[PDB]
Amino acid sequence: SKIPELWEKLSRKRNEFLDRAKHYARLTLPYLLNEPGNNESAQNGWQGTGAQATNHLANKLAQVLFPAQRSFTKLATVFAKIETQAMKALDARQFRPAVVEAFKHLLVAGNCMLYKPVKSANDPAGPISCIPMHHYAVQRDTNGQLMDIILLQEKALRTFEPALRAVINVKLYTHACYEGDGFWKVQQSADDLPVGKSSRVKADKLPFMVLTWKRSYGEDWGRPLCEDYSGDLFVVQFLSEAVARGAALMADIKYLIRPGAQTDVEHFVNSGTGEVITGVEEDIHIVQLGKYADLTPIDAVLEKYVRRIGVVFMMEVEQSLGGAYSLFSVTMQQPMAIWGLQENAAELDKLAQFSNYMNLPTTWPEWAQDAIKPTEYMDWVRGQISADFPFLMS
Amino acid sequence: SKIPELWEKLSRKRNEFLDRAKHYARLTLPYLLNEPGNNESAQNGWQGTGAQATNHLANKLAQVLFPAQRSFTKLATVFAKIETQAMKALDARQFRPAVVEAFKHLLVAGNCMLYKPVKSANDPAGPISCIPMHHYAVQRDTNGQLMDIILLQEKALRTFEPALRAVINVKLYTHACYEGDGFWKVQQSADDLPVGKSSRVKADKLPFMVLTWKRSYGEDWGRPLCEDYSGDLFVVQFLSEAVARGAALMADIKYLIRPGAQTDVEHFVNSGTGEVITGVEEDIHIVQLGKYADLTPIDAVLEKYVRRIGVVFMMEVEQSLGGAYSLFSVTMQQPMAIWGLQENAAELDKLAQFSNYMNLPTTWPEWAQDAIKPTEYMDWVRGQISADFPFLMS
Repeated sequence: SKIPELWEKLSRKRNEFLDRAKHYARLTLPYLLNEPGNNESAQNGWQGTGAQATNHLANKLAQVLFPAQRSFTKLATVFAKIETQAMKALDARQFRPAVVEAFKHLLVAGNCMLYKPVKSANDPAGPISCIPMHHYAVQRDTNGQLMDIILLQEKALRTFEPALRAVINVKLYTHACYEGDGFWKVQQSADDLPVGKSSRVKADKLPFMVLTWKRSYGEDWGRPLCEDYSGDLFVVQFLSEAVARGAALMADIKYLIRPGAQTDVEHFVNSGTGEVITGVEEDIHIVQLGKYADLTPIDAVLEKYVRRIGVVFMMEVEQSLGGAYSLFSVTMQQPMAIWGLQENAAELDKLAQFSNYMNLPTTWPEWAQDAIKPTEYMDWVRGQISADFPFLMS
Repeated sequence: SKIPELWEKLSRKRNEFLDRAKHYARLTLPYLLNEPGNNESAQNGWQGTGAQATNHLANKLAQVLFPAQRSFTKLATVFAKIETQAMKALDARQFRPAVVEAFKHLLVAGNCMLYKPVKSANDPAGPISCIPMHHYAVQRDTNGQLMDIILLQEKALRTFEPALRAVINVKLYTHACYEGDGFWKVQQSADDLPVGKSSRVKADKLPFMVLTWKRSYGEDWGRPLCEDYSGDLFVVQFLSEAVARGAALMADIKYLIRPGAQTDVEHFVNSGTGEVITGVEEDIHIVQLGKYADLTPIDAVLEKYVRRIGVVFMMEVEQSLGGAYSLFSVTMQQPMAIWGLQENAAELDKLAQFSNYMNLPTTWPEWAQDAIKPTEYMDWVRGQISADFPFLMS
């Protein structure tokens, strides 16, 4: 009963980033930020480079960072199992569309949540939901620890497994804040009545996780990548509009006849394929609106700018972006792995190099091949390579 | 208790480099120096070459200098063991993004520190923090040894495992100063009340380390790479804005009509696709604003300047940079290796050349292959190669 005003005060500062995200989405991807009942169209606009570029970038990161085909001493078989059941459990949760939607949100808006619901009778799979920016709220301290999370869900009445439907389109809030020592108090509220029982949970077992693309110090919410090149995108839009408008204006036809033409237009017009008109050469001049134009050097600037944007968006990650790969290998891969393990219940090149280098004493002369100390030779070789080989005899 | 005024004095000393760093970040990467409550955007402005170039350089140095895949006679195996352990300690500490952020500061701001937090249950990983230049304070002697270190941190009330909450958003200071023999006093204070106990530590046990890009003689703060080419960046920005403004001016059309035209615009406009207008060809020009311009040779100078900046940024480290690798040889891997080992608690080419050289006496005739003493031959070839081979018999 004390939840909604916290959501309001969080939205009070969420509003600025929401407005910025809406403005940036209008330029590149209009249909991502569409509030319920808004329906702010989805037309791409004058320039199409931004939409295709961001789609390609998000998809490329989704494929490389999360390969679909592959997963991302006596206990080796046990580890192989654990990984296999973990991957099978994730594949049953249908997370890849959620991953690509999240990547799109980070590129366009900058923040979104991945929420994993508990298994339910109506939806046994319980797929991961990509909650967009406007439908949650996060309160973060100066250091960067996530103090408060509030998630808003709008669900139908006949959507809950237990007899809660008996006790009662309904919107509910899930509020989680940790009191300290890695312990989060979580609570559920339905409109005004606090439903369920508040739970004390380890941070690992948190039923949702937060992605931020690009966070500055002392900022509660992140920033998108398109924010960094809005200016270039606007320049591309302006130049594309100019060139298209010039082409259309020149495409029009208007005709012209000189006054005192000494010829009659009706006879010139109201017939076809030949006939005798007895007129003047200079009459009927075929003018067009934009005969002269200057759209020649415009294309050079337009192609320069679009080429620069494509170079930015990789139309090569470790050498181009790199930091995104490492950052998401920590902030995103690790929570996914933890979820995978909890739902259920570099060096070989050294071996290859050692094999290549140790094959040498084979063609040596017999008097030279002999009088060699095996164990210490191999131990020195593996020490120089610095490889953990429990293989050879002592 | 007597901490804050020293921090104020050191901040007064730092203000000059802080202002220079903010001005430099305005050119390329605005968001690096973002104090809480500033939020000075992240626009590239007129030109975006500098931001992309510095991102690429910082990322590539982070990748090469700290390879992600790999680590950066009888007892040798044991050594290997501990090495892996150290890397494991670094893998559970999530240091790579901190390294990337530190390189970004070094390229733009030029100084920062890496701080290792004490293990706590609120954040059990305890990631290394990349504290920027403006939060901390450093005072050094004329020789260059670190005299005084001040750290400012801000956390919520429920972020301390011990009874610090019982004794009472809070900001705290950490002071570090030695009296000699590598004996450092470290103290913690909260606003006015000194908390904890003044701890005496060795130099190695210090939980933070300082980064400098180039430090000059008698200087308390380093200088960034962007300092040397801020002028070139400004020139590129000027030429880019000139080109963009010229293109925008040329894009606009203005239209014209000659006085005494003998034709009327009202009938010339309010229709389309054909018509006869009874006008004059000499009328109606489509003039545009920047018809003539001289922007063609500007592109040449812009390309030369951007190519020079790219070559300097070398978008070959041993060949081009060289000094950075040598400096970080002592600056980073030594302290990071010490950290990794303490958390827990060249020559083979000579062998290949030797094997190649001793292969020769296998095709010599019987009267020639013999009559050579093997042990002295082995010792002599080893000595001429000047290697330590524990293989051959005495």
